[PDB]
Amino acid sequence: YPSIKETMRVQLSMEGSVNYHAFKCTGKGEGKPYEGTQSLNITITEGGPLPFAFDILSHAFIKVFAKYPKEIPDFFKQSLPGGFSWERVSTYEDGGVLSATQETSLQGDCIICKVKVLGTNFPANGPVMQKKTCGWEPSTETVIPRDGGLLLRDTPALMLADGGHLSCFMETTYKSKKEVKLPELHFHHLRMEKLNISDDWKTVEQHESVVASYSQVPSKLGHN
Amino acid sequence: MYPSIKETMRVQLSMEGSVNYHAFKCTGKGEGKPYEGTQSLNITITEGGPLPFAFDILSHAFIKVFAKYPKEIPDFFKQSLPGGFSWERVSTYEDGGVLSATQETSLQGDCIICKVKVLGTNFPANGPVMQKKTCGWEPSTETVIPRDGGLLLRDTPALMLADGGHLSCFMETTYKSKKEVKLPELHFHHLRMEKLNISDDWKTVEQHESVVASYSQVPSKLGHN
Amino acid sequence: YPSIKETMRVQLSMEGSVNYHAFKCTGKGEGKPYEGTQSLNITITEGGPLPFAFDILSHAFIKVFAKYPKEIPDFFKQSLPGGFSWERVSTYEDGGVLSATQETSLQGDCIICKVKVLGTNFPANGPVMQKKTCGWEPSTETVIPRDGGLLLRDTPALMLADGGHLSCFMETTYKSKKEVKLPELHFHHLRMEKLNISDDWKTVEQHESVVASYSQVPSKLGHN
Amino acid sequence: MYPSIKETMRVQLSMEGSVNYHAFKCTGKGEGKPYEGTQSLNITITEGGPLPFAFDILSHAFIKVFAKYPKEIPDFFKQSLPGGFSWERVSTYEDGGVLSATQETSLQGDCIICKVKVLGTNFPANGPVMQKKTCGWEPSTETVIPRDGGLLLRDTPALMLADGGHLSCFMETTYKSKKEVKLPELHFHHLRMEKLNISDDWKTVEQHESVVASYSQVPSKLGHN
Repeated sequence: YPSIKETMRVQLSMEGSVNYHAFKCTGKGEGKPYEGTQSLNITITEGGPLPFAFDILSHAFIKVFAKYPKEIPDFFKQSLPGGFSWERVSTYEDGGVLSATQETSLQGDCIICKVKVLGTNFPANGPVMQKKTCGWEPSTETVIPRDGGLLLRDTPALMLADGGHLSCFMETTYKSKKEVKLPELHFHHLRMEKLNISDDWKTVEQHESVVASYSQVPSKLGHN
Repeated sequence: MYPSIKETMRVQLSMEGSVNYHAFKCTGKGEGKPYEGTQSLNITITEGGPLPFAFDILSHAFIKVFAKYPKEIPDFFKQSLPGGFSWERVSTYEDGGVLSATQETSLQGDCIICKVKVLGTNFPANGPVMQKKTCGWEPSTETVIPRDGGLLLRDTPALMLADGGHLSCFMETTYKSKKEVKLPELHFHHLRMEKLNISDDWKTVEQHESVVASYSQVPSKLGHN
Repeated sequence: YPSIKETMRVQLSMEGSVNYHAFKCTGKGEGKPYEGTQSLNITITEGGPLPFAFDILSHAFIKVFAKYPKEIPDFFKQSLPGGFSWERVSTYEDGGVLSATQETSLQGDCIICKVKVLGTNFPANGPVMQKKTCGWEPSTETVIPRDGGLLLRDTPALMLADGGHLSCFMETTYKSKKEVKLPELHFHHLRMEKLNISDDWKTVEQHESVVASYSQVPSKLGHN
Repeated sequence: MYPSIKETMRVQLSMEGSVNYHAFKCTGKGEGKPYEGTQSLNITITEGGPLPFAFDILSHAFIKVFAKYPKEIPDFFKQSLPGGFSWERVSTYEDGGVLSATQETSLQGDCIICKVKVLGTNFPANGPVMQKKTCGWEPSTETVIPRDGGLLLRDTPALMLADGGHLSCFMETTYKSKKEVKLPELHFHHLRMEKLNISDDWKTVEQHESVVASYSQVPSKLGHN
């Protein structure tokens, strides 16, 4: 795809608040867009050590890094040169709601990301606010074409310190500055993991691998 | 090995309920391959005449015994079949509709008997469901989560519309076995449920389904499944 | 309104299931439709001891009994002779969902109610399934006119044994068999209370008072 | 009858945020009678030109200090003003849209200062909010619930539409006080919030609100409030 090299650089900035607590973050990283892998070194610049689980911000911290087959239009690689944006509502089973908005642009080999986050109504004595989470499980997101843009839906499961799971629903919208050849309905298979965390809980390395594809299960109706 | 579950198993199903003020009954006669993960069901609407709502909203309610499971992942449904198990579900549509369901699964001979109860409300009067503007479900992936000696299954299936778009719903399904069973770790079901035939008289519909259970095939840096 | 006396009788039948548990209930009672008051003696006829709190069934156990002012059309009293029906989704903050459908008809002075209920996804160790509820608080429901029928919305709070509250969102639809005159948007002010429970826990007396009204806070735009 | 709360108070407000990709900023100057439960706010959109979405979805975010409280019900908001308090809200619209908000309230002299932050997403691009076909909010009743040292307020307000119908949303708002405050028992807020004057350029909006707090009007047979 035009102006997308085998290895790309990432610059990220994030600001916002969760349950009365304001914070700011920055990200330095790289990855292989065609191989579908990426890494991000995240420093928390404002708001000290977070009083809530860092995990609830992980989804917000670039679908450019996604392995796409020849047969399926890659919305994200097409949209990058002209720029694109995404917005998300993440609704947790115990009451928490995390809203996010993001702008993505390209300057040379640098993918610059600007994120705004707003979270409210997280149970004060729940796993998120008490920092009793242990990273997300792998998941698969449904990519739905909707009027010029995309709508992505997922039900990711967050691992808990007690050995259980906290689930949330995700609804993500995508809008491109330029007009792009839309894909048919398909899936993203994700695995997002925290590799390293600094002692003071300020610096955290996050990795992600993404494979895009149609369903693996055969059709009786000749459908994808 | 599962002694009572053969290569081919037969299905006897009964459904009763109502959607948007309209009561109905359905019966199902089917067969499947539990280890291949394939099944077929011949559905006849016995009461409530021709349905005033899209049949597609009943399809998920019409048996996870027919799922291809790998050796390394415990099969809850095959383990639970002899003793009997039940499932319950809330399906929440993006435009207001909510469909509730409860089901009991038991085994008599090689016949898997299913008793389903359905209750749907608040579907918009001029929406695609109540105007029958739906064109079957897309394939989907369901997340299988162990909880409290049972299972919690979560999905975001997409329903194809006559206009060429999609109507999405959220599904949350609970599972309870009568006997204590060995619970699997978190994993996935990859599904494709298709109507092979819809009779012209609105009385009969053949429905097929293939299911594959698996962990994520995307590599882990933490050595996680 | 025709065929509606000062005092009317009630006959009710309920069937359904909550969290895998099938049950049946019957109701015998009376009330004053214009005074907006009613009493119902509920006997649990099938399903032995209920494993869930009886409180979650209380809303499903007759809007005919509502004190209506002259300036607001009474949908329920208009619809009663010809018959009307209602359907409801009650979504609890901790995951439980109770679905209901009901038919209302008149035979003489006897209001006949046929209810079916389907409840799922209630947390196994939550206050509902552990029966740690203590009746509902009073509430106020918003009556919204919508295409020949009604949509009613409420956010009722259920009192808990611990002293806190468990809240749910209610969305109730109404359809009349004969076309009636729809009101403008207004409110119901409700108080539904259990007055008595039998020693064998099979019989419970439930009382309800309802007052319909526009908002009592003054308008600057001359709006109701 | 409350410390630091005069019969008339002034309001200084700042708002910044975004709805459906569109960023904006707003300032507000106003006044009201706290004990009478009435207030007015003169709002100017300083950044983001004329909003491409309905102004109505911001109205709730634009001060519960202005609420008529009876003697027997503890006034959380008047108690919490001198030390300062904060609130946060999720507003979920029936057609998909979600508006998240956070706010900080403090007092300097007779000036109630408000810092608001808004984030709205997933509103239907062709829905009444994004196409600006709303006609102000109906009056409503909010449920005040005491919950762990603070408050939980729940509401289902109805937004009037241009076609003559309604668009409803669910409101869940939390309140946290800086200082420890005497909590009330469960009760209700009866609100009416109206736009009085709007400029032709859609930059300046005058908003008025009246609030009456009370227990339920309906008699009890159990002797409860």
